Amino acid sequence: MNEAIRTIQDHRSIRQYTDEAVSDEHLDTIIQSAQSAASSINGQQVTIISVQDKEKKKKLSELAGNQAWIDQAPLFLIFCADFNRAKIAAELNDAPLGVTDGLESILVGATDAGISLEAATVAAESLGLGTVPIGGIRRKPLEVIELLDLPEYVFPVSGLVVGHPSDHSAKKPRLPQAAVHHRESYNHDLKSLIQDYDAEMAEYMKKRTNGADDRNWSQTVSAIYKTIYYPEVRAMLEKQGFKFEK
Amino acid sequence: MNEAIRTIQDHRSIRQYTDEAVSDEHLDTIIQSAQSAASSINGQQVTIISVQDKEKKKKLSELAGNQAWIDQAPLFLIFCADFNRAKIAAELNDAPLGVTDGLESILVGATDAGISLEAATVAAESLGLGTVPIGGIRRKPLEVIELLDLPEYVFPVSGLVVGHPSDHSAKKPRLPQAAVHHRESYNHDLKSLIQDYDAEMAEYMKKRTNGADDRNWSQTVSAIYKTIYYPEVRAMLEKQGFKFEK
Ligand SMILES: Cc1cc2nc3c(=O)[nH]c(=O)nc-3n(C[C@H](O)[C@H](O)[C@H](O)COP(=O)(O)O)c2cc1C
Ligand SMILES: Cc1cc2nc3c(=O)[nH]c(=O)nc-3n(C[C@H](O)[C@H](O)[C@H](O)COP(=O)(O)O)c2cc1C
Repeated sequence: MNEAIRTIQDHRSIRQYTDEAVSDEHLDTIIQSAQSAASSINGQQVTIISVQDKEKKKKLSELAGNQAWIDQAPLFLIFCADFNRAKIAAELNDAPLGVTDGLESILVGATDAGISLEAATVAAESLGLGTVPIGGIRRKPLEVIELLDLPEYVFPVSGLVVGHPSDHSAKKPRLPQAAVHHRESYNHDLKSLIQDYDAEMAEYMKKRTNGADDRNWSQTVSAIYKTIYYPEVRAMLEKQGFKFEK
Repeated sequence: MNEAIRTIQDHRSIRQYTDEAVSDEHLDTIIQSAQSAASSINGQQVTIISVQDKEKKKKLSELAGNQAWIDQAPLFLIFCADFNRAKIAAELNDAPLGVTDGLESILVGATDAGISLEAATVAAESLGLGTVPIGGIRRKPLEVIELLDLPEYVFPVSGLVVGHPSDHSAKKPRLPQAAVHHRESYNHDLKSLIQDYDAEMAEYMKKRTNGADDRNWSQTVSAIYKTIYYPEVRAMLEKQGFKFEK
């Protein structure tokens, strides 16, 4: 398998970091690789905010749910869906901005930010660094907008903790190929596959905690998806000037 | 510096393919790399449908807006935001599925699908193959759901055209670093950067068409984003059991 494939295949997210600062040469490579990725209609609907200042990064850590790894790492990247450039583009050509009144602008912005994050991940991890995305930036997103001074048509999607690792960690097992990859049409027989994966996941958790926790995949997923954990999501989009087509 | 960064740095979407079929060994590597990528709460909210049958793949091409490259390439991947596994997980633990009644489930599903599309992009491109994501899967989404037999809590995000290229094409220039990468806080002075970017994009389009087309970046973006081009987006999510918190 190629160095590119071995960077993706050997993926492990880390929460343990060193005092070692991320150099500007490393950051520029992470931003250039993220920009190099594909974007819907070459509109490049992703804005990246680099937070290195401890005080600001501490506020971001608390607003994401007091995650120790955010304040631990020297650099915290923030992937925002950006339609402000599309607004400047429309103003330059005396045209209105219609897309932001539909749910498509939300789907375009979120999908593009996921593409940019993964490119930033594969670039950073190939350099020897450790990454962990922070989807928790949508916990208190109105406070995130105020902090990062986000204008109209810009919304925070996910964060990304970039730093030098202190621990190698362990690869979390993934769902069986047959459960994720469906040939030609959708495969509805997935219950047995989820049951077999839960058995493998309970054994993984057991070996990870030294027989302290028996948490399977279905257990830990259903506990958080039991409710609407992030209520301020619609309030965040409606504040930035995004509307929907009922 | 390394093979992973090199694969991303020289990226280009391929729209001209050969009759050469994508092997099972290549497909399995692309799928395994996509699964190897990070997912919000390890929920793995991405489902991948492999379309290799010419007749089905032709229907998907015509629904995406007569995109020739879809019927030309031997494989047409389709990344779907999946909460049906989360529904099976909740049923196995006698728990309700609350997340789907909020906009967070839409943001999680779209961001995670973008990640999995990017992990497949770097894997396929490093193997020598050519790719082109299809955002056109959202043109007639209700027909896509019928075709792929997409159940409740499952929605099409973006397709991916994988095949053996017949031409190298060219790298599309990206926005100036200062316009996409903002240090500490958001930079509101982007108009001048877009204007300079339009001059460099008009020159790019002149050299690629041999002085036939003068299309700049802002003009291309203004025209499409002038309106809500995909109206069946909210009509797709709601049909698939997704609600919004008002
Ligand atoms: C969009 C997104 C959001 C995430 N948010 C968080 C988060 O708030 N906190 C955290 O510690 N990990 C977060 N993660 C990391 C996941 O928990 C992790 O990727 C998953 O458990 C898979 O494990 P692995 O990446 O270590 O192989 C997130 C991942 C993604 C892709
Ligand atoms: C989510 C997404 C959707 C896209 N949808 C389409 C599409 O419907 N048709 C198409 O030909 N290209 C589509 N593309 C490809 C873009 O036009 C292309 O990535 C962009 O012009 C940047 O150029 P490059 O990837 O060749 O460097 C899409 C890309 C992404 C990331």
